[PDB]
Amino acid sequence: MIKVEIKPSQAQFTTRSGVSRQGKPYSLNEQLCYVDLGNEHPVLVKITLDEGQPAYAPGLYTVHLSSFKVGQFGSLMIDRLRLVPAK
Amino acid sequence: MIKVEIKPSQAQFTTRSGVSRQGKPYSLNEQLCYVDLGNEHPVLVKITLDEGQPAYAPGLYTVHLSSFKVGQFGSLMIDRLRLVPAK
Repeated sequence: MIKVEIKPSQAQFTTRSGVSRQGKPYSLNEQLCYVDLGNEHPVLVKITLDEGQPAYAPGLYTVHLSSFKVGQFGSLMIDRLRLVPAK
Repeated sequence: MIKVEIKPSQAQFTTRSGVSRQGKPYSLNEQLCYVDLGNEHPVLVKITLDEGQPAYAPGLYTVHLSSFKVGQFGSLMIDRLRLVPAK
């Protein structure tokens, strides 16, 4: 399980000039999180916040492969890891 | 959990000219697997086989973030998903 802890100062997203894929500049809500990812310590990594979605509240987390996909290279590849609280 | 089923015809790796990262051609053992990844159906994806490691035997599987890492872009990123049997 790709655990992670959204610090208390990382419970709110912010609107920053985002870019889908070099097509157009989108102002989406971005957030942060701390994924140990097996690194023993928490790693403050960024995260996307759906429009209207509540920033990853303060709590434990576990990435979600719902964002992972199979590329034509025959190898899984995250397209936008969907973070979720750890149960 | 990134589930997956290593078909019965995908329980053995093969030695194919591999390339670490554009540095040198390595002949490692590669294998295959079927990760539904939430796609309802199984997706035959490729996989690497450590030298001396037994190809992903025939059984259920779940990728492993032990291969995932945090890039300097502030976003998790698989470096070489370590597949494992699903328990």
